[PDB]
Amino acid sequence: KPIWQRPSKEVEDDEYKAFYKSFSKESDDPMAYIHFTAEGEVTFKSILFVPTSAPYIKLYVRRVFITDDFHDMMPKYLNFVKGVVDSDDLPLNVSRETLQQHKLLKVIRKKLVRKTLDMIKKIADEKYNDTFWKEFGTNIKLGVIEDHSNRTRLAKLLRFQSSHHPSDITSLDQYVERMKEKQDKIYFMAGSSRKEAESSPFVERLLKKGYEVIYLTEPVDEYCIQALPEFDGKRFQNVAKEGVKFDESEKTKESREAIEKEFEPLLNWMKDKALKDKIEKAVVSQRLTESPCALVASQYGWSGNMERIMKAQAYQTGKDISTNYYASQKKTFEINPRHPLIKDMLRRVKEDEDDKTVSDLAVVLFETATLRSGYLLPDTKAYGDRIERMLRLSLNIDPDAKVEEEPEEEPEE
Amino acid sequence: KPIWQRPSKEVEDDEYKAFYKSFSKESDDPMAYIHFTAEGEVTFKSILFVPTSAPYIKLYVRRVFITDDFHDMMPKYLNFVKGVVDSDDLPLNVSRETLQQHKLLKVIRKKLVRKTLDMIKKIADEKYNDTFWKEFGTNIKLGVIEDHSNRTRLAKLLRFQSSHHPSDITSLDQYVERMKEKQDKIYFMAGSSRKEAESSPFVERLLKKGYEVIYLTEPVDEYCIQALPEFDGKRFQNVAKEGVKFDESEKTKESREAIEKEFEPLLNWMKDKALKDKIEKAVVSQRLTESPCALVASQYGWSGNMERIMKAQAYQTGKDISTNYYASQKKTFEINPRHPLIKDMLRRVKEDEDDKTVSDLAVVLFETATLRSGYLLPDTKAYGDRIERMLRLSLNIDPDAKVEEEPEEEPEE
Repeated sequence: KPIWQRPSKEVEDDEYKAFYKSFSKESDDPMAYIHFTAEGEVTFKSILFVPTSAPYIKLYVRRVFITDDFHDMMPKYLNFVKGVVDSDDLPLNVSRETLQQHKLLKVIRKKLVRKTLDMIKKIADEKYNDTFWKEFGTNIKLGVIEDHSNRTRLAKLLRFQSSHHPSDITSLDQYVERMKEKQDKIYFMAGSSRKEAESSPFVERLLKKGYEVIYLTEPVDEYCIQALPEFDGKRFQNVAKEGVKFDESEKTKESREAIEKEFEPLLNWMKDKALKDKIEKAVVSQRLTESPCALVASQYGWSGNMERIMKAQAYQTGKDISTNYYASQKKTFEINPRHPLIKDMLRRVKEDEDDKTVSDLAVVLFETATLRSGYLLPDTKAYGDRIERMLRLSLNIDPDAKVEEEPEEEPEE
Repeated sequence: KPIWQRPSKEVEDDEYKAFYKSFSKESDDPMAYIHFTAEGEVTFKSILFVPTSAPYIKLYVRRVFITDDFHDMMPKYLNFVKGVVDSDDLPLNVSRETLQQHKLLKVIRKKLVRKTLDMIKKIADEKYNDTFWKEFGTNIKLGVIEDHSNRTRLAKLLRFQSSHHPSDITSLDQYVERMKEKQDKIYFMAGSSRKEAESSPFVERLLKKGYEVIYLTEPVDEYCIQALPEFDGKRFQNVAKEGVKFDESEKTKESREAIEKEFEPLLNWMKDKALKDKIEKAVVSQRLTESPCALVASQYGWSGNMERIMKAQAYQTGKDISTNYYASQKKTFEINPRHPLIKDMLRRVKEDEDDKTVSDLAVVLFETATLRSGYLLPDTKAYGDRIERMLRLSLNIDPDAKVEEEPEEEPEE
C-alpha cells in the first residue's frame, strides 16, 4: 500500500521523512509536508514537500506510474515543491501531449497550489523567518506577481526589513499593528541595499515624526509591492513618489500654506528659469528633515530604483527604451523651507533674479539631488565641470580663462 | 533530386532564394548563402543561410529526413543560421540520444562553423556594415569570446565606432591602417554610450596628440576586446587603465621626470593623508588635457565600465561580490601637472601641509573624479554633504554651526 494511499492519521512522522529521501537522496529531512486527499470535481490523493534548500513531481494515474517530467505541474514560483500526485480521473490510455493539455489538468494544478500555501501557512513561527524565508522568500514574492488568485494569501507570507529594527525582518501584519492612529498608508522605500534606502532623503521626516518605513533591498521587491493593491484595507505608498500626507491641525495647515505663498517666487524661478526643461514643478517639501532638496516622481511614474532596474534590464536584454514613457519624464523638485541654503536662495532671488551665481548653484544643487534621489545623472562630464568651476572659486583660480590656459600649455610636450 | 545534392555551379540563384522561404515563410530573400560539399574525414552536403533579421537546422542521414530539433548543431552565437545538412556517415538507425552524443558529431559542427564564417567574410563591403552588422554584430562579438579557434577569423569581422568619425563604424584593419608610425597599441574606451566615452577624461591627450580611440558602447564590447590578446601584431590598450606611453625624446623625458620630482610632496600628501586608504598611489598624469584629475585602474583590474557591468549582473543575478578582489581595489589617482587647481594644491601643501581647506578640497575633487572616471560613488550621502559644506562657503552660511540650527527649528511645527 503506497504511502499516499493510507489515511492521514495512520502514517508515522518518521515514514514521511523516510519517503522524502527515497526520491532525492541528500540524506536530510524536509522542512515540512502535508498529506491530503481531494474531494469534489476531481478526486486524488497527494503528499507535497518543502525541502530545506533550492540548489520534480511524480504523477500517478489510477495508481500507475506515468512520469515526473511534467514541469507545468506547479506554477513557475513553486518549482521547488517535490512530491506525489495520484489521480483516478485522468485519461490513462492516452498520449503525454493530450494528457498535459486536458481539461482537468488546469483544475488539479490550482488545488495543489492552494494546499501548498496552507502547508507553508503552518510552518511554526520562529522557524518560518529563520528558515523558510531566507530560502524561498523570493518565490513568495514572485507568486504575489504571478498568482493573482492567491495574492492576499501570499501577502501574509511576505517578510521585509523595516525602520523598526536595524536587521530583523517583519511581516505585513506586524507593520499594521505598529501603525499610528490616523495613519492608513504602508510606507516603503526601494533601493539597492538597506544602507542606501535608510540613508535616502525621502524617509527623513516620516522617521522623525515616528512612522515606520519598510525597506525594499531586492530587485524584485518593488514589482512585488507594486502588484499588491491593498493589504488589510491599507494602501501602499512609496516615500520617493507623490503621496505623503501629514494630517496635523488647522493652525499647522495655516503655517504651511503661508510658507508656500512665501517661497512661491523662488519655486517659479526654478520652474521657469534656473531649471527650465529640467523639472516638472518645484514645491515646498513635507518629507525632508536635514536634506536641502530631493527629486520626487509622480504617483504612477518611475522611482529612482525603478528607473535603474528598468534601464539595466533594457540594456542587458531590451532594445533601448530611451524614448519609452515615464522613463524620460521630469521629476517634481521638492525643497526644504527650513534649510539655510534654501532660505538664502529665496532671499537672493527676490533681490537679483538674474544672479548667475544662484542660477549656477541651483543647478549643482539639483544635480547633486539627482544623485541623492537615486536617479541617473544625464551628463557626468558637465556636472563634473560645474563642480570644477565652483571648486576653483574656493581657491581663486580664474574659472573660465584658466581651464583653457595651463590645460593648453601641452603643445610644449 | 534535392536542392543540396546538385553541383554548386548548376543551381540557379533564384532557386536558392526560393528554397529559403520554403521552410520559414516571411516571403523575403536571405542575406547570404553558400552551398558546399565536405571532403575528408566526414562527407556531407549542405546549404547554410543567413537571414535578414533575428526576431532550425534540417538534419538528413543518407537523404532521409531525421529532425530539426538538434539545437547543439551550431554554437551558441550562430543560432540564427538556418539550413540543411545531409550526411551519409552518421549512424542512421540509432536513437536521438545516441546520435547527438556521437564522435563525428563534434567534427561536423566545426566544419559548419568554419564555412559559415567564409560566407560572412564574403558579404560585399557596403552591404556588410549597413545590413549584417546592425543585425548580427553582437553574435560576432560573442563568437570572439566563445569561439577560440576561429577568433582571429572573427576579429576581422568586428566593427566598432571610433574617434575618426562622429558615427561611422570601423573595422579593426581600418584602424591599424590609420595608426601612427611608432604607435603599437589599439586604444579604446569603454562606456554606456558614445557621448559618455568621448567625453571621458582618459581620451583627452591621446586625441590631442593625434591618436585614434575606439569607443565601446555595448555591454558585451569590453568582454569581447578583452578576450582578444593581439590583432595584426598590435596589443589592445584601455585608455582608462595603466599602460599608455608617449615615446617622445630625451629633452621631453628630462622635463616630465623633472616635473615628477616637483610634485612628489603633493603625491605623498594624497597617498599618506588627504586620501589615505582611498587611493593606491598618486602619480603625474600623462593622458590628461583639460581635466584636473582621474582614476586609473590597474592593467588587468576593473575599469569603470567593467565595475558597473559586474556589479549590475551580480545584483540582478549573483550573490553580492562585495568582498571579491579587484572589485574593491583602490585605483591610481592621476593628476594633471598643468592644471591651475593642481598647481595651487602643490603650493598650498608645501607651505601648510595640514590646511584642512586643501585637505577637504582634495576629497571633493577626488570624489568628483570618481564619478568622472566612471566609478561608483561609495556614499552619496557623504558626498552631497561635502558639496553642501562647500556650497555654503560660497554664500557665507556657517558650515558646521548652521546645518544644525534651522534644520532643527522644526520642533515648532
